[PDB]
Amino acid sequence: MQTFVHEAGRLPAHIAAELGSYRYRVFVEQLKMERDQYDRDDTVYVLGRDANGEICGCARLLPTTRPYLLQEVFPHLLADEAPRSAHVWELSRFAATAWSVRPMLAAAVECAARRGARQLIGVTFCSMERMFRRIGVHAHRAGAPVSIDGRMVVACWIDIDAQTLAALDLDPALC
Repeated sequence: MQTFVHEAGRLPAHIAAELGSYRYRVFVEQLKMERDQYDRDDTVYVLGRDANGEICGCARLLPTTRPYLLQEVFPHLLADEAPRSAHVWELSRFAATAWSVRPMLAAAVECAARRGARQLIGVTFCSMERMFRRIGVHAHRAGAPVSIDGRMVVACWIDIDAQTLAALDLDPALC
């Protein structure tokens, strides 16, 4: 696939409708507009597109110094208080329709790192956690796993270090 990172403020109308539909099909039907209070003008998105230009992946990045999903919707998933630092960004609404997750995560990590992030945190499906592990990034738990309405998830961290950057074929200079 090919990745596209959007971070110029409010999404163009045609992009929002497209992402909204994809997110509806993935998060609603599989697991048309799916959006919550964390979809704002400052929100950063990364979309994956196939050879036909159609969205086949998505991700949402948010600075932890601003309101985020883990912090106010799932605070009980954390062993400790929710992070609030320029060094930590939240990864949410992450999906790919493993060799497909890799590109999406790479674009996600590079963008966050270019923004000062040294770590990523977010509620993660344990099935996705395993794929993160298989890919080789330095992922580790921020809390104990739990099954929410049947789906086992866990607050997960991803360190943006040498290991992670290497596994995603990113510039080692990003730290």
